[PDB]
Amino acid sequence: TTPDRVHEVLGRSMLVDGLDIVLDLTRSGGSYLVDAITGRRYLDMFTFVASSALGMNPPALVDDREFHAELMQAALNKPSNSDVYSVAMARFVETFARVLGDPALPHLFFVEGGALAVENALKAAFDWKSRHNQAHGIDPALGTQVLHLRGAFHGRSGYTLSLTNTKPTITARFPKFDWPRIDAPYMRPGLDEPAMAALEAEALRQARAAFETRPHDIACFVAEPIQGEGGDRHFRPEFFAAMRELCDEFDALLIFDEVQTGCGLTGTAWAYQQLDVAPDIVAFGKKTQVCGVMAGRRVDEVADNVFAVPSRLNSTWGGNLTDMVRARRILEVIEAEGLFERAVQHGKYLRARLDELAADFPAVVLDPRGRGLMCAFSLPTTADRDELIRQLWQRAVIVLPAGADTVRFRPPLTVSTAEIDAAIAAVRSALPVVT
Amino acid sequence: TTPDRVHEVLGRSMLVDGLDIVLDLTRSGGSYLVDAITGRRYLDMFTFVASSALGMNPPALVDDREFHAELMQAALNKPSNSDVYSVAMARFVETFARVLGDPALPHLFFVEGGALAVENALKAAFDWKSRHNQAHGIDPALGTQVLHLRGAFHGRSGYTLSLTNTKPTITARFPKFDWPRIDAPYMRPGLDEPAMAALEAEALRQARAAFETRPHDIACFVAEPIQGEGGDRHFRPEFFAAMRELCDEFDALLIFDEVQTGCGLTGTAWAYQQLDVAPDIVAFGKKTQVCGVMAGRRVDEVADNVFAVPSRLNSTWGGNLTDMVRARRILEVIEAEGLFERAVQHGKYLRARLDELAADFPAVVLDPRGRGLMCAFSLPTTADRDELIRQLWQRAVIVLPAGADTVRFRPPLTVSTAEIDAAIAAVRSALPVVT
Ligand SMILES: *Cc1c(COP(=O)(O)O)cnc(C)c1O
Ligand SMILES: *Cc1c(COP(=O)(O)O)cnc(C)c1O
Ligand SMILES: O=C(O)CCC(=O)C(=O)O
Ligand SMILES: O=C(O)CCC(=O)C(=O)O
Repeated sequence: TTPDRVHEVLGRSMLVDGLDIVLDLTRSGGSYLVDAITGRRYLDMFTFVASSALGMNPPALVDDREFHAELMQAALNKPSNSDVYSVAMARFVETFARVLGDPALPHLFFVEGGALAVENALKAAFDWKSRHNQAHGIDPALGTQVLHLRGAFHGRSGYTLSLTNTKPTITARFPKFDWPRIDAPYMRPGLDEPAMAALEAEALRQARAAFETRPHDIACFVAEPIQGEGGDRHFRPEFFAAMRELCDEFDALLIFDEVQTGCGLTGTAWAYQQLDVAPDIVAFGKKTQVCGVMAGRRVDEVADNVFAVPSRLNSTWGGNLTDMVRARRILEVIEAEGLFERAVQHGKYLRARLDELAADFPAVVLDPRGRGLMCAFSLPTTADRDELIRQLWQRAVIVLPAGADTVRFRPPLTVSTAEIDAAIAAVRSALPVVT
Repeated sequence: TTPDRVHEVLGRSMLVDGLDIVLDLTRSGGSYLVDAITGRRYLDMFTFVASSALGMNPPALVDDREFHAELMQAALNKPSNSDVYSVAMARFVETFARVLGDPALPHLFFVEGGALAVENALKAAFDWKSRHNQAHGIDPALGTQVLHLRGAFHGRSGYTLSLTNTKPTITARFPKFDWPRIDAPYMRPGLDEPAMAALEAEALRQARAAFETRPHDIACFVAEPIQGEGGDRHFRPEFFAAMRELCDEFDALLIFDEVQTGCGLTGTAWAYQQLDVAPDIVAFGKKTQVCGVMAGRRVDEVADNVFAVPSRLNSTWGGNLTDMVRARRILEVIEAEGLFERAVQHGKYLRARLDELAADFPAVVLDPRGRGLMCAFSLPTTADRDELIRQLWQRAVIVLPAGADTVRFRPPLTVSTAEIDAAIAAVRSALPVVT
């Protein structure tokens, strides 16, 4: 089976709705994808839905003969790391703790899949709330609901389908728990301090009302620090600092879903580090390759929590050993080359260019915004947005849509300023055509 | 970090409750695990919780220089196969269809994780039932419940936690849907044809009552063809053939969870092929490395089902490309070496030895049973079971417990009769010590 026959072969068994290219695994590299059919190079601001930190075939991985051997050893088999430990696994865990760890959150748990990472964070919270309730003379049957935001995306699994609320296509006709959902008070253009404060106060009012009308039954509040799939919606730190206090007042855990924001994209290991709010639990995935949770803060107040008691959390493999070995090497590159700081600097550059676009096309390029390399802007209508994406595709630049009218940039941490310039030049070329 | 320090390093971040050994990834091979600390060899009847078809480092994979290159190419990166297709992916899909495919079930969907495979089978059914209901003038809000068995294990995720019911530790304090659950009429020793028929009739009665008291609201019946984690409980084909008819009478899909039974263990590609019952959907995982669903039969009667409509099912990666490339090569070995048939023959051998043990130790070795290499026996009490497992561990044989009193054998498809003899010799040695 040959590149030109890939779509045909797959189409016999599956819905074939992805990109028109066929990925060349060997010739792709850095910020460029290679189409195996034409040899055409594509500028990648998409990074496999933001899951690639360094882009394709990074030199530090490709030229490292010792790493090749370690990776091969892992890749040939697939141990259940739940039950059977290895040196490869222990090296990953210690480097994860060194590069991404938070001293307040020492409990680590790994699994395959971002939705399942979020689910295990939820399970930790449900168990914590039931046991905390029990220890304080409250019915242990209480502690089963999850406070969350409108416009949230947390995955497509049994619990996260009750949380995710963006496109109806994701959730329609699937059974759900009736869990309390509040307005998301995100920053929008032309709202000053007082206007924002009033927006947040209303969300906060709705949050308090949920806690007071479902006493002892809300186990946690879950949020994305920046809502990705719902449209790159950013929140003031003040909002989360208030939610942190409300969570403590009502003995509920605060969980951040960093599956999209995490591993350096915003300029720090985690987006929450820049908001100055301490979570009790963090779910991670995508760029980390292996998915999972970090937990601590109030979790440790319940001595028999899911991190302390055998067999409360589990999966067959406990994460993919091949992903752990790759992730270990990627984390070492990040640490050695100062890639968080490179993300801060190139992030400021990308954002400056989007501000320039906004000035040049004030009616069309709306609400330029970003933290580190996680940047976006919006168009007047969804028709304009969809057309801009098509026009960029014709010009060999891959970007992702979000929400009704957003275009998002998800470059690798290793993106150069020339690559950012090429992307911006493509947008400038395409814009007169869309208008 | 050195083998002797692995447990120490991990224990700083996680609950360290697995095996005492440290896996040597290089020196392990075939039916033997090597402890990197001592160099001691362990006879493996555990196969990473039945997820390894060929055992460690199979020669056909290890000596194949071309495969090394293909595997390396896949392992270096982690594409989102949801969006971006490759030759590596298409080769896996076409070989999966050739070796494991069923002409009635042409729709394939892949994901990381066995619980998520089962969940997507459930989502397919919920959508199917709602749309089928709608097409026939029934409220589309109906079609949200799942008929299932007592003693079932389907995973630890949001939907499967409402289905799984073995150890309370798995499910306690996690919110659940109230879905109908019926008695499991499994074969037990000293029940003849008429006695079994009466047991099944009672389960069937309970099934019918569920359908009649929740009209149009049961989307599917899910079962393991042989219950694994609940205790290697086997069912007559007559039971499932009756359930197949009842499912059709009430317009509900029949789903088999073959995550544990699948990929040759019972002597055929799938256990259902030996029961002569046609499912509408099959969930797979473990030995297949990549997890997922095969669907067809009645699913196709609803033209806008989840396999025909974009974005109803999804995950970020759509399965691990490294797992697809490994699985492709493993499937080729199975096909080339006739490993399904080898499983039938060595399965008969293993079962014959368990019958012999039963004869020699009639009060102690209870209910020897099996299909292909999926074999087991039970002990009088759980204390006896736990002790036998410990005694086997001291003798360097790894087996797994199940339920209250079962010991299960999960050898690789490539196990030899001498290896089976060694395992049985260890059990014979340990038994006088347990009594
Ligand atoms: C992608 C995503 C998930 C789901 O991850 P998958 O690997 O596709 O299951 C969860 N939360 C957020 C914020 C996401 O970006
Ligand atoms: C293992 C198992 C699952 C769950 O698989 P994971 O990869 O651990 O999520 C589902 N069903 C059955 C029958 C199982 O054996
Ligand atoms: O739709 C999905 O399942 C993945 C979506 C996602 O993570 C994103 O596009 O930001
Ligand atoms: O407990 C788990 O999560 C995995 C169990 C399983 O699949 C088994 O032991 O048969």
